[PDB]
Amino acid sequence: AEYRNWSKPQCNITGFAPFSKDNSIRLSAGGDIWVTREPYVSCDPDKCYQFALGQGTTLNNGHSNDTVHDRTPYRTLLMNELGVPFHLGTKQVCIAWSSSSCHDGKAWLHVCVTGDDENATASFIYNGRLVDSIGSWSKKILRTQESECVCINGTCTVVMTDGSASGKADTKILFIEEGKIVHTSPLSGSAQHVEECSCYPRYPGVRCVCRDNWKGSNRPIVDINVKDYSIVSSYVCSGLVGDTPRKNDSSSSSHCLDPNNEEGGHGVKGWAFDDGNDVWMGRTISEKLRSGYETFKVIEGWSKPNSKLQINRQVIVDRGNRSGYSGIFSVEGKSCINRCFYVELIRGRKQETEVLWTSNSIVVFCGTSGTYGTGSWPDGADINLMPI
Amino acid sequence: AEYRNWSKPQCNITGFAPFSKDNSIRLSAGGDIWVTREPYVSCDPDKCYQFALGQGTTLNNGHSNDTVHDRTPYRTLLMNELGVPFHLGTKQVCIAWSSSSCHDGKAWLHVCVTGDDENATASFIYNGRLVDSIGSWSKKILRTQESECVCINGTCTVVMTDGSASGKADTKILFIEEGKIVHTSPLSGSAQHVEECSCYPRYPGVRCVCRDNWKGSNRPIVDINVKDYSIVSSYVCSGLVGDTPRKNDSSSSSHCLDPNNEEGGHGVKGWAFDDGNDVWMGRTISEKLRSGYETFKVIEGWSKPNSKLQINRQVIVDRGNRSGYSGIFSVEGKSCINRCFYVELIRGRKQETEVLWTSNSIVVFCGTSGTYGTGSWPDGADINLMPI
Amino acid sequence: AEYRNWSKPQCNITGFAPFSKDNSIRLSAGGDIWVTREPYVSCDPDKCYQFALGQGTTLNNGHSNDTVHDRTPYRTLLMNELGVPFHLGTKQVCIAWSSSSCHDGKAWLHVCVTGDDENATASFIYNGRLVDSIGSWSKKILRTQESECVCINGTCTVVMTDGSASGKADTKILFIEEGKIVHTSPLSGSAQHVEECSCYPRYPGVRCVCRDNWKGSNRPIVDINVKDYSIVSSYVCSGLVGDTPRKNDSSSSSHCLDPNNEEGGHGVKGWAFDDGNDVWMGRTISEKLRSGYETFKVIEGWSKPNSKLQINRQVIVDRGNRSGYSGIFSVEGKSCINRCFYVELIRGRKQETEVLWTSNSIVVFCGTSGTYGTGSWPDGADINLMPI
Amino acid sequence: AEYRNWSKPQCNITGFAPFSKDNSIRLSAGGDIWVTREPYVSCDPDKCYQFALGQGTTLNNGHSNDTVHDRTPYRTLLMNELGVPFHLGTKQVCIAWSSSSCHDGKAWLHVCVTGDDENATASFIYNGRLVDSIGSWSKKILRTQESECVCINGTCTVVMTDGSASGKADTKILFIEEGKIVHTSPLSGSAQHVEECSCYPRYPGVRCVCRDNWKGSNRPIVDINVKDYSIVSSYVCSGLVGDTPRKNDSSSSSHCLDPNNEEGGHGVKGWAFDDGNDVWMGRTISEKLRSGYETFKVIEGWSKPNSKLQINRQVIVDRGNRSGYSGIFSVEGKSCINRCFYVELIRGRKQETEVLWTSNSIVVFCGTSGTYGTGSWPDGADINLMPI
Ligand SMILES: *[C@@H]1O[C@H](CO)[C@@H](O[C@@H]2O[C@H](CO)[C@@H](O[C@@H]3O[C@H](CO[C@H]4O[C@H](CO)[C@@H](O)[C@H](O[C@H]5O[C@H](CO)[C@@H](O)[C@H](O)[C@@H]5O)[C@@H]4O)[C@@H](O)[C@H](O[C@H]4O[C@H](CO)[C@@H](O)[C@H](O)[C@@H]4O[C@H]4O[C@H](CO)[C@@H](O)[C@H](O)[C@@H]4O)[C@@H]3O)[C@H](O)[C@H]2NC(C)=O)[C@H](O)[C@H]1NC(C)=O
Ligand SMILES: *[C@@H]1O[C@H](CO)[C@@H](O[C@@H]2O[C@H](CO)[C@@H](O[C@@H]3O[C@H](CO[C@H]4O[C@H](CO)[C@@H](O)[C@H](O[C@H]5O[C@H](CO)[C@@H](O)[C@H](O)[C@@H]5O)[C@@H]4O)[C@@H](O)[C@H](O[C@H]4O[C@H](CO)[C@@H](O)[C@H](O)[C@@H]4O[C@H]4O[C@H](CO)[C@@H](O)[C@H](O)[C@@H]4O)[C@@H]3O)[C@H](O)[C@H]2NC(C)=O)[C@H](O)[C@H]1NC(C)=O
Ligand SMILES: *[C@@H]1O[C@H](CO)[C@@H](O[C@@H]2O[C@H](CO)[C@@H](O[C@@H]3O[C@H](CO[C@H]4O[C@H](CO)[C@@H](O)[C@H](O[C@H]5O[C@H](CO)[C@@H](O)[C@H](O)[C@@H]5O)[C@@H]4O)[C@@H](O)[C@H](O[C@H]4O[C@H](CO)[C@@H](O)[C@H](O)[C@@H]4O[C@H]4O[C@H](CO)[C@@H](O)[C@H](O)[C@@H]4O)[C@@H]3O)[C@H](O)[C@H]2NC(C)=O)[C@H](O)[C@H]1NC(C)=O
Ligand SMILES: *[C@@H]1O[C@H](CO)[C@@H](O[C@@H]2O[C@H](CO)[C@@H](O[C@@H]3O[C@H](CO[C@H]4O[C@H](CO)[C@@H](O)[C@H](O[C@H]5O[C@H](CO)[C@@H](O)[C@H](O)[C@@H]5O)[C@@H]4O)[C@@H](O)[C@H](O[C@H]4O[C@H](CO)[C@@H](O)[C@H](O)[C@@H]4O[C@H]4O[C@H](CO)[C@@H](O)[C@H](O)[C@@H]4O)[C@@H]3O)[C@H](O)[C@H]2NC(C)=O)[C@H](O)[C@H]1NC(C)=O
Ligand SMILES: *[C@@H]1O[C@H](CO)[C@@H](O[C@@H]2O[C@H](CO)[C@@H](O)[C@H](O)[C@@H]2O)[C@H](O)[C@H]1NC(C)=O
Ligand SMILES: *[C@@H]1O[C@H](CO)[C@@H](O[C@@H]2O[C@H](CO)[C@@H](O)[C@H](O)[C@@H]2O)[C@H](O)[C@H]1NC(C)=O
Ligand SMILES: *[C@@H]1O[C@H](CO)[C@@H](O[C@@H]2O[C@H](CO)[C@@H](O)[C@H](O)[C@@H]2O)[C@H](O)[C@H]1NC(C)=O
Ligand SMILES: *[C@@H]1O[C@H](CO)[C@@H](O[C@@H]2O[C@H](CO)[C@@H](O)[C@H](O)[C@@H]2O)[C@H](O)[C@H]1NC(C)=O
Ligand SMILES: [Ca+2]
Ligand SMILES: [Ca+2]
Ligand SMILES: [Ca+2]
Ligand SMILES: [Ca+2]
Repeated sequence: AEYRNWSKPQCNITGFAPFSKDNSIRLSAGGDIWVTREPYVSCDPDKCYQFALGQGTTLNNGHSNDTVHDRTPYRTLLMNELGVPFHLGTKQVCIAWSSSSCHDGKAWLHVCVTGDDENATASFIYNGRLVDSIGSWSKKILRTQESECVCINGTCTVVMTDGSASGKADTKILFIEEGKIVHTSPLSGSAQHVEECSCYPRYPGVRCVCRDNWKGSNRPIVDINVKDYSIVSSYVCSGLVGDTPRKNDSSSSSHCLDPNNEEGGHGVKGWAFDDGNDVWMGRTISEKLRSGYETFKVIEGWSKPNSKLQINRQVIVDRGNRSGYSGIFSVEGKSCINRCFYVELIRGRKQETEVLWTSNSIVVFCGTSGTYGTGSWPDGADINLMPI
Repeated sequence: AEYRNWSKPQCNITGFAPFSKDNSIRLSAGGDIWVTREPYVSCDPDKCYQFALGQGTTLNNGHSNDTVHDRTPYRTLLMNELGVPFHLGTKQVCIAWSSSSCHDGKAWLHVCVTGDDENATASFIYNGRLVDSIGSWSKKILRTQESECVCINGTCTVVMTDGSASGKADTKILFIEEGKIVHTSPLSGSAQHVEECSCYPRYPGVRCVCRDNWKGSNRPIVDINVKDYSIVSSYVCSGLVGDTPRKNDSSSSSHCLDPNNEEGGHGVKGWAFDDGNDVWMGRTISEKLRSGYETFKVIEGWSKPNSKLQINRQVIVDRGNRSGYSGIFSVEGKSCINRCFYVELIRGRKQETEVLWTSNSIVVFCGTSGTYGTGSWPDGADINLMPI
Repeated sequence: AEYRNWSKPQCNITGFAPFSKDNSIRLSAGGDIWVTREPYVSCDPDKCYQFALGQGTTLNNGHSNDTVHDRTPYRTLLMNELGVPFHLGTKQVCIAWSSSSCHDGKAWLHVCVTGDDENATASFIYNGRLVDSIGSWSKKILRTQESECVCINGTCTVVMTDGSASGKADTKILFIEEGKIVHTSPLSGSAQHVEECSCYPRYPGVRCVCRDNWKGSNRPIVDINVKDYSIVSSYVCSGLVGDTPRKNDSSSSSHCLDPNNEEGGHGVKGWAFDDGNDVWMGRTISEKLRSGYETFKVIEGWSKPNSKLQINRQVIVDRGNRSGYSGIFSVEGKSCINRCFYVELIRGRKQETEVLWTSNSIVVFCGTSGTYGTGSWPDGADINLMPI
Repeated sequence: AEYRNWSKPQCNITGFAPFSKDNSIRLSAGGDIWVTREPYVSCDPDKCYQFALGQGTTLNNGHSNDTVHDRTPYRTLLMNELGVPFHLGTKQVCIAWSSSSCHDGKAWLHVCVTGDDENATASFIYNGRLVDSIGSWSKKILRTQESECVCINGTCTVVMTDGSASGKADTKILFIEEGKIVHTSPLSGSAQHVEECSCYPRYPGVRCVCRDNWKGSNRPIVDINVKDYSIVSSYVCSGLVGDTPRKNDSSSSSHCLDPNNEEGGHGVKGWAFDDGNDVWMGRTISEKLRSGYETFKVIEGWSKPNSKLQINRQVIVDRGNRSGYSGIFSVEGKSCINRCFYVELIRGRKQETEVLWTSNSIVVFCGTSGTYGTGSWPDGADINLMPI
């Protein structure tokens, strides 16, 4: 095995094609299936895996009551091959209420954060063993991407935040070689608040599109140089903005440099990626709620401030159905690197009160250079058929 | 690993011997087992796998109600080693309400169709990654074989249809190398309607026996040249015809060129293969319903129009028990290529109303050059012991 | 990989030590576990597997009612690593109501008999594919060992019977190379009725100890030459006889040549093996019922007619608990070939009427050259805690 | 593969970071999960496995009643990858009510003790086969570590005891090469009673920290030379003592040579390891009960009699929650050998009478040279939501 360098060009993208769906909530009504949230996908050089943060319980289980909360000592990172729902044979890779994972071409890295909110521990596990750890630097919920990290030539990078979710916080970018932290760089640039970054290789470095939970409904961008550890940051130029909540399409804006101060408080994890001067992006269809999911290309939406010229829209989840977090992962083909994304389909409390639990399923799409049609691929469980 | 060429001769066939059975409906009454339909079998160079289209639910689950329908956004292609019933650890390989899979000697190809009836997407997944996609060309339920595709020297071929199920439709043959579509040829020849082809390697090309849903109770044949992409087609010569519904044995006929216009509307997926001038074929024992299953050789039934001289009959499922789709797969031996087949054993609605679900189990037989006896290997579940 | 030749000497044996137990009936009261009977063990060069004939159902399942019967079209051969109980992820290797399996050093052979009692089919599956088949030669329940076959230099041998279970029958020894039957020899010698042979490599050939269901409570021996296909047979010399039913120890006898005509009708599968002039053997502790299980060495019990001088007794299952079939398997060590055995622990009907099903668990011991103590390792389920 | 020698230095330790948690009791309320006790962890050169002694039953099962007892013929050693809870697909490696396992770099050794209390058998299984056995030498519950053994250059060592749990007993150290016992040495030195040793490689030999069940609340140390088979022993010097029960911190003492005679009767399995003149150790937070779990370093606590100067305390399980046995395992990194530990989190009877069963989950931490925060990671099941 050799280290990945991701040195091939990005594949041509005309949109996205269906790749995977796990139906886990429908299965949970007739099977012992983990309660999860914050899923993601990452692939080793041969095959893809799904990940999520368990809640230390199956769904048809009294312990699924009041699983809406994000952080408990029972959450662990689950990992199975993609399309295998999280069943009782699934491996719990580490103790985690926040995580990121990625394969460097030779082995898996996992970054797993657990413990007290004011004094958490992040463990760094590589090739099946603990190699490093850090404690919280700001004593305010050390936390990370909830999607794949990215490794180039054996140096893996991951973005972490510690501090307020509604004010200035302290974000840092770690550089990790065979599980050992070799450098830590502070965030720099124009991004004012960065959470839950969705990162991808853009040789020779790494590019991330994140969540501003404070003043922006436009998404931050963080670029990472893995050779000299420098960082720059700004916001996606597109005037069709990617966060939820957000204003309507006519009222929304971005001009690349600053948070837009438009319904900027709160947010949802999401993604975007550049294609020349254009941007491909996903977002919820609702502007207020995590309902529906659409993708499209904004023409000149990477380079031109406030462009709203979209094309190539696809509905992934219709507006009548629940969505959730979403994130990017990248897959090496014969001659190019493709971009794919997952959508978390959240079910249960607080929004659906017929049940006491909160969980999710996933759906997953990959870039295509071919053609495609239309559809909608929601979670599909009937809340009234579920165990309470 | 090397590409398969399937260049060995067909094995000698004196009939068929038992190979596998999964008992999945009996197990579903005391276990969490997927609801399926449209199963098939395909082998990599070492071992065989069973496949089927899940319904996004287990059987003992409220979501198994009204699983008679063919297309939903929750159907996914399931894949396990042959003889492992579809349990909660089974991988959902792709999103699909129509599919075909095959191994080229180096990796698996999956062709997976999902989305809206009038604007579906087919994804082409090879070696664990999405490589290509197409949209519907006729806006009328793009669909494929529901059994294994066939690859020679790294070029895999698969037959797809789009258009009416009871009128002229548009069938195309795709040629796919490492997941990338390199050519598409239209159907040509005397076959007038082609669905759900059962294809096999017949070096140097591929031969298929299919379902005419419009005017024939005789089965179409499609031959595919993988070098120059040419296509020819006609109908199985045997006057003992392979579709259901069909007329009785004295009234039925075929003369090789045209659909017989004998109870030709509707049909069932099935198979046949040539053995010199003779044909080996399966069919339901009932002429009207998907009940029982028999195989036999028709002497000169490949070459002589309307031959009805059978020999070497075997009952696979007695006339009192349900059958379903059936299809061929091929397995390389030391010196010859063998032909095998599966039978889908459908249980539940609409025919059996004691339950609300529709599902299936499988039984599987392989060609033999040896000897054998008699038996009957039906699904075996007692409908009155099942969850509703 | 190379073919096994089993050319090392037999290990020194001072008795037997515990090796495995699956607890499957206790687990069946809180888990979805197959209903089985006729288990056995066989090892590839690295690790051991347990096998059994399923009944097409789990235990907590309405289909477990009236699973006392030996032959149905739903029975399949199950195979898992040894110590993994038969759960819903277990592979059903073939359709079988009688079977034998063995690994030749390169791949697995399975011999699987199914179909009608008067016209069964045996399939021969090697390296994952069907290679050969035969039909019944006497039209009276073609059947085989229910324990491992044995392969030397790529030639595997298996003993099969067809004909009366209470009169002269037709036994044959098949010689199978990479799944293909290359020769069939009739039984020859002084054994008058041979069923369910427990065979082991005794380089340069194979030795079997079997069940006489007609006139002997002493067990037949069949010796097989794999080079020239010749066969000889007789009966274990020990006057402590191995079958059940049998007379008491003072009344029982054997003089090596003939069935003893002592409670000879009926029987149970079992085993013995030679150690110089001595014999190591197992048997039920009860003389009438399949209750308890003991092993011991009879001094000069291989060579001296009617020797009853035992030593080195061990209780494996106390007399108060149920046993069942038992059989031998052999395991290659660094410098010697060891002998091991399993015991089927049968629970349920007809003897235990609190439940409607019949099933079993297993316990497994291996020869030792070391020391050991005493114990009893019965099934352990409480019949009153079981699903009906 | 090569034999492990463990010749690298011990890693620098600043404390411990979270590594794994299985949540098995919470899962048992909605899933078929084994009833266990006496767990441990051991790693092959690539990945870690969890082990425990099953009780021959799942938890939601009538057979889980009265599983408080330590020894039955149904207990077997379970083994899965670390973080996979013990589910129905888990392999039962051997019959055992006491065990130890370890990987020599090429294959696994298991030491498995079962049978009658007064005449037990220990089986020695290596690379999947039984290689050796011994019987009890003192006829009083032959027993072993309940945590990993240690192998250097192909010689594995394991500590065993036979005799009184409250008086002088006979402890022996066995040296085992590819499963064969090559030497047995008696305990020698100042340790007066030794049970349940937690051993680790300390090149060129092995060091163990154990449980004195008779007169010490300070833990014994046993050092083993694997070249010449010599043994020495004494007690951990730290005046902060590691057993439970124990006196309070001001009253407790140790002076390295003798059991302290301070609440010395009874005990719990636990661990400690040297770091220069300092000692890292775990213990329950309660002095009387198996409640809470803490680690810390005692400065000069390896070399200076009765040192009580602690630093670097961490709570692993808060004082309000149950703990249990604990033990060490060692993991090879790129340049150093790390020390890790597990804690058994016992639930059920006798202490918790709402249920009839006794079982456990695990939590696992590894040494770090980095930084970390605070937390508490208890079992987390609600006893009132459990099956009885
Ligand atoms: C079968 O499946 C296929 C594949 O999924 C579907 O095709 C997709 O259809 C969607 C929806 O129409 C297309 O996305 C939309 O693209 C619009 C921009 O393209 C049009 O305008 C440009 C500029 O004039 C033209 O160049 C284009 O022409 C070319 O493409 C068409 C096919 O679309 C060919 O027919 C032509 O020959 C040309 O080659 C197009 O005419 C874009 O405006 C649109 O976004 C608006 O609409 C969506 C709802 O659809 C809103 O959510 C969104 O907010 C936008 O609305 C704002 O903007 C409009 C316009 O200014 C205002 O009117 C609104 O008020 C609001 O301000 C969306 O992105 C997609 O490109 C196309 N894919 C491909 C590969 O062709 C088939 O439709 C489907 N068939 C069925 C029956 O299911
Ligand atoms: C144990 O298992 C074995 C293996 O499964 C069974 O053997 C199989 O038996 C079936 C059923 O008999 C055989 O298939 C049938 O083959 C018929 C053609 O062969 C006969 O005719 C030709 C031409 O005269 C002869 O050459 C043959 O002779 C040779 O073979 C036999 C053994 O069969 C030997 O004994 C001889 O020495 C020769 O070597 C045969 O005599 C074929 O007609 C038949 O199909 C009709 O019948 C089936 C029902 O069985 C109908 O479904 C079907 O529609 C056909 O009926 C139409 O045609 C007939 C005849 O014209 C009309 O009368 C009807 O009205 C209707 O128009 C079927 O294909 C099979 O070949 C054979 N397998 C082998 C390898 O031998 C054993 O029977 C079984 N024993 C038991 C007790 O279970
Ligand atoms: C801890 O575990 C160990 C290991 O499992 C147990 O040791 C085993 O114990 C059994 C039962 O005693 C032994 O098997 C029996 O062997 C009897 C033959 O050996 C004795 O006689 C010969 C000939 O005189 C002597 O050479 C032997 O002496 C040597 O061995 C002993 C140890 O046993 C040493 O102490 C000596 O120093 C010598 O080295 C023995 O004295 C054999 O007769 C016996 O079979 C009869 O009894 C069983 C019930 O146990 C019946 O089921 C069976 O039918 C036989 O009974 C018939 O025969 C007798 C005698 O003629 C008649 O009296 C009866 O009426 C009837 O006709 C059995 O095979 C086994 O060898 C031994 N294993 C080893 C390795 O030592 C320990 O006992 C156990 N301790 C506890 C407390 O649990
Ligand atoms: C976020 O997480 C981190 C990491 O887990 C937490 O930091 C850990 O905190 C614990 C608890 O304080 C530390 O362990 C304790 O260490 C005590 C010894 O160190 C102090 O004394 C020595 C000698 O004077 C000084 O050198 C030290 O100074 C250095 O370290 C501190 C940080 O701790 C820096 O701030 C300094 O600049 C220096 O670099 C320390 O001052 C040790 O006494 C203590 O053990 C007593 O207390 C525990 C309860 O905490 C009792 O269970 C135990 O029995 C001991 O109590 C006996 O002894 C004391 C003192 O004699 C008596 O008063 C008692 O009555 C009784 O006799 C414990 O081992 C740990 O070292 C530290 N880890 C690291 C890496 O820093 C943060 O606190 C946490 N923050 C939050 C808010 O959650
Ligand atoms: C769902 O989980 C809730 C949060 O844990 C449980 O509420 C707790 O209940 C106890 C008892 O009233 C309180 O002491 C504690 O303050 C907390 O609110 C709740 O009981 C549990 N069950 C249901 C059905 O809601
Ligand atoms: C089985 O599934 C049916 C098809 O989904 C359910 O019918 C639906 O029921 C709702 C309520 O009456 C309708 O609004 C909808 O039109 C559709 O017919 C059916 O309820 C469900 N259950 C049963 C027991 O049949
Ligand atoms: C257990 O299985 C029996 C054997 O299949 C069932 O008996 C059958 O029952 C039907 C109905 O009376 C008969 O027509 C048939 O002859 C056969 O005896 C039996 O019902 C089933 N259940 C129980 C509880 O015994
Ligand atoms: C839990 O398991 C106990 C120990 O096995 C059972 O007690 C046994 O019960 C039988 C019947 O009274 C006695 O003969 C035997 O002496 C022993 O005490 C107990 O019944 C079982 N169930 C419960 C609910 O405790
Ligand atoms: Ca925001
Ligand atoms: Ca038709
Ligand atoms: Ca007999
Ligand atoms: Ca003590």
